[PDB]
Amino acid sequence: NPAESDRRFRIILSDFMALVFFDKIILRLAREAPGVSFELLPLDDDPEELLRRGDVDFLILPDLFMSGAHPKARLFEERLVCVGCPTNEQLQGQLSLEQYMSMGHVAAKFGRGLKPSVEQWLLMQHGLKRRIELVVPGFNLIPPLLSGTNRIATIPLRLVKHYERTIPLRIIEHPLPLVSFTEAVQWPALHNTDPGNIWMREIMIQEALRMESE
Amino acid sequence: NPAESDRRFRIILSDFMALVFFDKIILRLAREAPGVSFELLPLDDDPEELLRRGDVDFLILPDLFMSGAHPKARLFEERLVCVGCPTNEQLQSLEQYMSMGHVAAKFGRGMQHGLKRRIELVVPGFNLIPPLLSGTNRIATIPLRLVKHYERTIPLRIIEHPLPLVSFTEAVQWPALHNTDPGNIWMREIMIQEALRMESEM
Amino acid sequence: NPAESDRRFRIILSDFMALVFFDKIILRLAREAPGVSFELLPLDDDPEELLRRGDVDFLILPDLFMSGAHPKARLFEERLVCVGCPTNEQLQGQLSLEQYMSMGHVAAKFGRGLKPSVEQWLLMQHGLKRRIELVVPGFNLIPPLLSGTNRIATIPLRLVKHYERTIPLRIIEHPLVSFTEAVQWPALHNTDPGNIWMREIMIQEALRMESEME
Amino acid sequence: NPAESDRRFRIILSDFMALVFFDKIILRLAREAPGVSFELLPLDDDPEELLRRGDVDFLILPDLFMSGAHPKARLFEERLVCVGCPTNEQLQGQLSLEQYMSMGHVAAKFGRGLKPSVEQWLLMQHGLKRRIELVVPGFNLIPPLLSGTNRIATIPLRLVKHYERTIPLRIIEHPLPLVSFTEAVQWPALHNTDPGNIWMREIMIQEALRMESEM
Amino acid sequence: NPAESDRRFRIILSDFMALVFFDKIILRLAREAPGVSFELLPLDDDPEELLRRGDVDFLILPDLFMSGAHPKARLFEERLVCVGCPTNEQLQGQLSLEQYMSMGHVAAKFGRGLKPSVEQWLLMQHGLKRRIELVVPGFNLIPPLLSGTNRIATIPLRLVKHYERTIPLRIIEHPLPLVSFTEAVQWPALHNTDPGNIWMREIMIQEALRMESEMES
Amino acid sequence: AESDRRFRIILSDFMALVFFDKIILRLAREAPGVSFELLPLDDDPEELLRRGDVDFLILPDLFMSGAHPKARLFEERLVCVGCPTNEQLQGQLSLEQYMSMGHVAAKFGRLLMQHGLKRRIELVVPGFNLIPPLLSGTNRIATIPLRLVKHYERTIPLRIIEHPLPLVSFTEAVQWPALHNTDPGNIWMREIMIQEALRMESEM
Amino acid sequence: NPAESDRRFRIILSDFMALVFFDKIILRLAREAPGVSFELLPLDDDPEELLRRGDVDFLILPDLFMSGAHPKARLFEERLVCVGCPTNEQLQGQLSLEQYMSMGHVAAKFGRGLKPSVEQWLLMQHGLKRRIELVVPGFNLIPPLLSGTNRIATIPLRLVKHYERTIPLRIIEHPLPLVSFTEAVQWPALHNTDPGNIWMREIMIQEALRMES
Amino acid sequence: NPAESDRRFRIILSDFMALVFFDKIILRLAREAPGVSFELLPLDDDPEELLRRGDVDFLILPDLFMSGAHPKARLFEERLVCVGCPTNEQLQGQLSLEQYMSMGHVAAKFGRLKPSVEQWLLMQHGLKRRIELVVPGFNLIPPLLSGTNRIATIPLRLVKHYERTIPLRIIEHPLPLVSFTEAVQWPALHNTDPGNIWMREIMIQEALRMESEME
Repeated sequence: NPAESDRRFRIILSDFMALVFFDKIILRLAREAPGVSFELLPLDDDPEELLRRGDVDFLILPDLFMSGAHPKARLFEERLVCVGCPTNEQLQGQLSLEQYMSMGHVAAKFGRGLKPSVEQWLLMQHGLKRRIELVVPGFNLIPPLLSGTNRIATIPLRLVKHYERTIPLRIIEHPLPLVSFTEAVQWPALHNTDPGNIWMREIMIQEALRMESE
Repeated sequence: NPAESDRRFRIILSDFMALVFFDKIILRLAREAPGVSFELLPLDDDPEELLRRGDVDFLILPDLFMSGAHPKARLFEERLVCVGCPTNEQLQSLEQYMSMGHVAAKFGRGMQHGLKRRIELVVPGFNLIPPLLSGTNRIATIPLRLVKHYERTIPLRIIEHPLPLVSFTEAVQWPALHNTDPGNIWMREIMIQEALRMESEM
Repeated sequence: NPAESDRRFRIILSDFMALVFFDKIILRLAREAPGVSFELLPLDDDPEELLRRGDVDFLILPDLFMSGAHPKARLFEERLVCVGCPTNEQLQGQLSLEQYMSMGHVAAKFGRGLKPSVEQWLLMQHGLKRRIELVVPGFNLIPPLLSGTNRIATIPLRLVKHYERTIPLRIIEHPLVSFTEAVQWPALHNTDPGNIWMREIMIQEALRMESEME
Repeated sequence: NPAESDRRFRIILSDFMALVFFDKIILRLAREAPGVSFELLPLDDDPEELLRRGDVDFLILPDLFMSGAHPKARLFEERLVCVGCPTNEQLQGQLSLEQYMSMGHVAAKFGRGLKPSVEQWLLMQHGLKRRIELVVPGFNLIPPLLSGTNRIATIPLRLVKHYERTIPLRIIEHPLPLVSFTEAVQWPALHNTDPGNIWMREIMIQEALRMESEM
Repeated sequence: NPAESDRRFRIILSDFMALVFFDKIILRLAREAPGVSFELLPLDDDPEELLRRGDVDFLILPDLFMSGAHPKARLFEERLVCVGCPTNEQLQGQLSLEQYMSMGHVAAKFGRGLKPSVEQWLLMQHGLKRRIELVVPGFNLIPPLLSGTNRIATIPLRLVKHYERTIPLRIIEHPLPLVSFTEAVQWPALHNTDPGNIWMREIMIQEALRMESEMES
Repeated sequence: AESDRRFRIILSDFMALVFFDKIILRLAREAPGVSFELLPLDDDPEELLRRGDVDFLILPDLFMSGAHPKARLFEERLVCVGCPTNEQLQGQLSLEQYMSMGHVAAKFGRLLMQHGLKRRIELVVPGFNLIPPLLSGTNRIATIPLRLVKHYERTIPLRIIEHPLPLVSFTEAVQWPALHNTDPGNIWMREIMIQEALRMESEM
Repeated sequence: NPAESDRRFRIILSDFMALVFFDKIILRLAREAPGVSFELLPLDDDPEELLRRGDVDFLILPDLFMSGAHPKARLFEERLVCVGCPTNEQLQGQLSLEQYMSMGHVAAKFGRGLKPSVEQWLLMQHGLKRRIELVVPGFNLIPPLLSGTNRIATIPLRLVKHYERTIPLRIIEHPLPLVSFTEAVQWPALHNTDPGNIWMREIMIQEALRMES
Repeated sequence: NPAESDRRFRIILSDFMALVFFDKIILRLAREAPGVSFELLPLDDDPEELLRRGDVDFLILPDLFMSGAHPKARLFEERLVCVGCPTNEQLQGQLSLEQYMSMGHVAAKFGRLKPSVEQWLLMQHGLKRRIELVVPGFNLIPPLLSGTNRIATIPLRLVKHYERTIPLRIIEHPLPLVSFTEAVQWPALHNTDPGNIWMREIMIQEALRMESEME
């Protein structure tokens, strides 16, 4: 049976991916197969161990982190942007890093063991002293809380397109380049032979391709 | 001088709350005191111990989970409602026994005695439920305020239910070892002002 | 020969299955293999781990509660029915859902399920107005403690038959909930001839049983 | 007043005392105090430590299992007897001590239990020997599982009566002294005076008196 | 040449064995081997993990506690006995099963143990209800703290003869059979070929032969 | 007074043999229903006290918590010993000669780069009570509390050495859980202990 | 009086502050208050948790790392200069832009640390790159080890001047903004008033101005 | 393939060992293998376990503090000496046990209980400490002993590194001289990693150039 089993699958992803990726995927299988269930989950600190053993069936995440001890398929690429509130005023006209420094910034959890202290010593040792005034858990909350303030942030670009209708966002000429990145999904080794996980992976890669047509 | 302070506070709350509540505190204070920063964490560890040791500042859950020797307060009341998408056929009976698709949230990390049903999806927090439900024709239950928030963005439609509504109590708690700290007091006053300015407006 | 041995098996199972099912195996074996020993353990903890390490021989449980980490086999199917005391003078009628809920409830608590707080929120506003007035450890105390009172409970049907000649109970049609009992074993023991010997006998008696109840 | 309240109590007891004692109290109170709830919790290896943490109201055990740090109150005395299946045809006659300790035993276990080696080390210190062929959790399952086999057990006398219409048993004569223990209830020592707690105590010590009066 | 070594051995053993057995072995290896050094270790609850992990050189226990996961060798047999203070007047004669069960008992805890809830339920279901008045850590304190009180205890017989001069004790006649156990020494399996592990374990096996002849006579 | 409570005390092998055997006899004639359980020390006594898992712990003052009530029992002196058969200790120890000698040591509660010394340790036992019977018959030396030397004066004879360095003494205390301060059972027992401590310093 | 006490204070400070700053205090208090003793403790990822447990008297740190929930003081200022070895040529005053951003850096780690992967995400959050080749525990080692090499580092300016006599180094005018921060000392809040606390605070404020001029 | 790698090695060592040794290692490798990176972790916790879990590659500390069950190799030998500031007065001639036992001492602390320290001291040691300053490591001892009447104990080689800046006065204690052996340990499941074998060979080399030239 290709896609009509009662097999629950366990996925580990970020809120950005769920709201830009799996939403389509759930709609495909919604009409096509009402037999499969899922259980989205959040990112721990040792996701691999969960993969060393089994439990979860996938880990969608930026690749720079994924290790080489397990399968790894490629999905799509995304870039980052420095956004800010339209109502802000000092942001009309490209500005120096000086302003970037002074202006306050928002940021995301990116994990669990934040230990906010260490990051500064680093960036400051490279020549940047940013003042983080608001830390939140994830990306999806950056757009709603920023609007109405004199603060700026760095988020993936696909996000600002999602909120164009509801939250007017202002793409900003950053004083420095905007390295981008690729997204991947990895299946626990010792299970590349399962019947169906392959079908799932296919579903995913497929949508990714579809999604790259823009 | 509270307007010119640089305290950073650590608050544990839920997405729902952040969007429909602390957002308001964030904005005001943004103009009435720019020097103050925040850090919003999610519910993981049994909160008790964090409190017992002073590892956080505040804590915004419904009154149930909250308990102990630690000081508490009160905010607002919340209605629980059951919804679907505007594109379902059957939603226009207990025979249906809500035997359709149910999407749930999952608080915390890690029985048909009365009855059991079908659970299509399982999402960490309440916020995603509305989007991901999309037009799947599955059903779920969320706070009425979250329903009210997506009115001009995500048109859903509230269902009835044979079973009466439930309502619960949002409130803020803090470490008992912190009850007498100028910082802490200044903050909980401001949360209580916005909670009260809310109920009075409707 | 495993039939003339001294082995000691360790089984995790509920008080229901010990009384209704595992009695027979003990008898047969007492005369057929008088050298074997047992320890019956209470269902009081995530078993997955004890299986993983293989410190137990079998786990007998409802099928829906089992993981896919380790092999399993079907035993028989069992039905949940709702009961009341035949003295309960409000049972002569129809059960408007309303009344049902308004009525008093006795419940089985297998394990150590957190603190009421969550438990209360675990009602997750599913509609749960069930007023739980008595919570007991297994299933087997429910008949003798609900007898003589105006309370109702949901228990498996063969347990009602077991007490037919000492505790009369009245089956009620709540405004079918069925499941499959099963036996699971650690993966490392799948070809241990002792497991094969034992798991075969179990499967036989199950068949006898479901032979009659049909 | 307590009898007209919505109070919920949490008691720790064995399956023997739930069946043979707390049943008449659940029944009486279902009528006389229809708002009072109950949660019965199982017994473990260190039961008094839950007392200390503070979540439970009472704890019902034999007497010899209690330290004296917490308050208590007696209930009734209870005798253990040695029973076998009447079909088994060796229990008739007299059991030389050697014959008794050479027979298969069914034994009850409250808590996680212990390794077989350690059981053997303990029985050795007193001249005994390990012939335990079946270990079950609690006292109530034993009479069902002794039936139709050649094994023997030691259970409370009051539980023999319970089963006497469905499961008749042979009371045996072993040249060992009689074992008896007194049952009792205890409650947390650093608890502030509550009149609901004093009410529930009174109901237990009254049911205890009926049981003693009629044996 | 292993007598001229500068090595440290780690041994896991009870205080009873450290006194009746290992005092002799340390004495000689003070003349015949003046470079060796020992660390005596208390007994935990899973002494076996320490073997696998290779952190200790030997483990000495009664064998009914030992596994198949590591090589082992036998040392000697040892008898259990029942004792009491000579002052106690009730002890004159042969104790009845009633009177044995109706006196105060002293007991040692070998591992960490548990509330005797376990032990008591186990023993009541065999027809003994004993009353344990004092629980100590290890056999060696029993004879000092038994002395003076009108209590009894079950200790190994070589401990009785050790304190035979310092602390007088009376041997009672239990109304039930009593038995003997076998002491053994066990070692890691990554070391069945280590030279020092072989040298030391012949010393232990020689000393244990002495002991079944100093006791035979 | 007389009752039937079980107390749980954490103490050393030395304090049991020297100090606690008094209490036991006294109570056997004045409270024959009291019973004890003596346990050894592992670690984090603080938690076992905060949680109320034990009744008392008996040990030197330095280790005591700062968050639970205590009381002073007595003082004890550390002294250095060797065997009488050793024939290098028939004279006063030269600091060199001592420092290059074989040492029995005691390891409590289950190291450090000492700057200024070099000690050779050839025997590590758990506790103090095995040091006398094991050193007896060899040419090693150890540091043990003085009441233990006195305890074995009649069965394990030992030579006290005029150590080259100064002598230290310590005071033995008793602590009990903050939430047990009003327990009438805890109060009756801690009084009997402080009574027997005082009868020692006077009989001396 | 506290200057005749036998008191013992516990200070959490970085190795840099222990040499520039607290050396002077040690000498004066060795003479003016010969009864006093100190125990110095290393820095960490979350030092404040130690104030909260409460067996430490003081914590010295840049203010920007401070939460603001404990009483604080002020001390002096410092400027982070970029450095390099006089034995390298590229640094022919040929200051450039990205080139510097593409050279070996010796970084300092106060704490357990972050996995290399994580570091990148953060630096990428801004327009930067990770080219770390050496991670050392303190700061006081970055110089002695940079010597004889061809990499660049960022260190405190008083540190450069501590070594101008022995470890030559050439400041680099990077195109990046300047960076300065304020050093501070704080003490446990939720503490009972003690004159020894007050007295120690004074000595630190005095020595902070003597070196500021 | 040859020394044109990209590898990151993780080494645990004291501050003293990173100043007197790995500097050289770094220099050499910079010129001979630009592609390798380092991370000097500091000494704390239980070194092992890291090894068992295979999280570091090396562990440099004196051989006396090293376990077995992991491969080791000898680097070189070092002697501990007693030092003071030349400004001090009493620090001349010679000191009897009394004088040494009655001065201010600076001390190095590698790792992380405050009262449990003193009791381990007074045991079998007559340890009248009078510890007046405690720093985390060694390399800070010379800068903070400059200008005090106190005495310390540091490795001789460190004294020589600090000659052109901070002078000292080696003094004869009435106590025995002390020497120890520095050494390097690698995890056991890496005993045959080509990467690890390369690196431990370079180390042993500089450790003989040091012994030979600097004797």
